[PDB]
Amino acid sequence: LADKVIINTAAVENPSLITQIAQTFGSQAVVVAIDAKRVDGEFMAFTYSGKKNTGILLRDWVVEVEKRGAGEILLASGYDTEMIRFVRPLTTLPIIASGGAGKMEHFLEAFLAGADKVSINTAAVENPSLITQIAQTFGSQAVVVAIVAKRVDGEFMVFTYSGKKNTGILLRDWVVEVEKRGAGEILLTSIDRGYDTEMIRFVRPLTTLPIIASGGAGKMEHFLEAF
Repeated sequence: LADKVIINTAAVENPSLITQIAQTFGSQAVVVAIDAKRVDGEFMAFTYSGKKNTGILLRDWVVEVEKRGAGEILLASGYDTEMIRFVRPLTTLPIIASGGAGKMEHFLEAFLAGADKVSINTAAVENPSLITQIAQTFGSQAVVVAIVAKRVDGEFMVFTYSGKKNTGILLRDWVVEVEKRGAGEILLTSIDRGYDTEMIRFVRPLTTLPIIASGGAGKMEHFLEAF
């Protein structure tokens, strides 16, 4: 099923959650998403979609999650290259820079700063060639494509712009498409009411790429339906 899961808030309110997944499915199955923003000169970790200050330094949290056994880090703030440069020597784990960029000149800055992968979505659908550009420039493994899907008229449809726009593109075709383009991994998110396991079971046979399940589970109970 899913090869990896991402987590954020649930990891902050219980760091032992990271250890539990990692001891159960391997460290490589744990992706910790970290939202950060400068507060009083230093980078602080933020939870709940960046609305609540954790009171934890980005420096401390990055180090904490690795010792907890995290596999890689999804970092977010044309890229906050200063923050990426800050995080880079603090950990040896793979760093995925959360996108928003839609040009190669911005992608180059992320990898230059220290990122191992980038995560694209909306930019990928309107410009599928971007995937091939990053994959030929930095390798297939450096390209992570985030897909936000939802049930529409009995078919899984792809949604963009933070899940607000219906692209009219089928999830089946887009998954097949992105791997043709040269994507390395897929980050799957459902806008449908935990874990949409039906969607994951749908996407799974359609690709041999690693699938990263986006959730909101707070317990080991729900994190297992993903795998």
